[PDB]
Amino acid sequence: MIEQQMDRIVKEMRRQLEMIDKLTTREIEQIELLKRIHDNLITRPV
Amino acid sequence: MIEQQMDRIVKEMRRQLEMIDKLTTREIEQIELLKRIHDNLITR
Amino acid sequence: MIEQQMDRIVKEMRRQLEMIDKLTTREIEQIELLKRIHDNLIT
Amino acid sequence: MIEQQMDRIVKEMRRQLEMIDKLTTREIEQIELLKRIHDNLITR
Amino acid sequence: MIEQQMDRIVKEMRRQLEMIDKLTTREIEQIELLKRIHDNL
Repeated sequence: MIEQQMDRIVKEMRRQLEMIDKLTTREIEQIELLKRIHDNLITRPV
Repeated sequence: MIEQQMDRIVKEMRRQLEMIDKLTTREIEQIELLKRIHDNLITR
Repeated sequence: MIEQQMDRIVKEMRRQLEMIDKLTTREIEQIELLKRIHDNLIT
Repeated sequence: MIEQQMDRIVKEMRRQLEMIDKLTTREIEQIELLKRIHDNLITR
Repeated sequence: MIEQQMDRIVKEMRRQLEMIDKLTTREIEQIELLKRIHDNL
């Protein structure tokens, strides 16, 4: 059929996409962390 | 058939690239935080 | 309209790719401030 | 053969994933280096 | 240009394989600019 190779690749791009997805969750976590670090430098003026 | 399959590809190419606009948004959030932290460093 | 459906793919592989550029364009800004942030090693 | 070029696409695609994997591995290392640093400043 | 639109496509997969590859060399600069900050405690 050659849709034989079309189906393997779909599946692929959705993997690529779900990794990106999860990678994004690691980008946002880094914010909650950068924010809690930009704030600790404020309370502790030293 | 083959044509039908290529669209899924197109939608997956848009739902992917779509995902990246979103990610580049976080990247910009971090950079502003970084700068906010650096200025709060010049002082102490 | 199949060879033509690819003409959109090429349009978008190039669109996406031009967006993965900005994400990279930004990655460097972060890596820059971190350099300035580093320096106040003794201050 | 055109069916054959496709194997170049699937391959090059797995060359993407095999990497987007390496990259996400780059990203977590940052989260752990930040969760740890925070906890450093947390004790002053 | 089916078979010819084939390579133009495979091409962008190698040039896009470069963007991610580099975008990665930068991500590594961040992490060692961060460990070069964590241990700094």
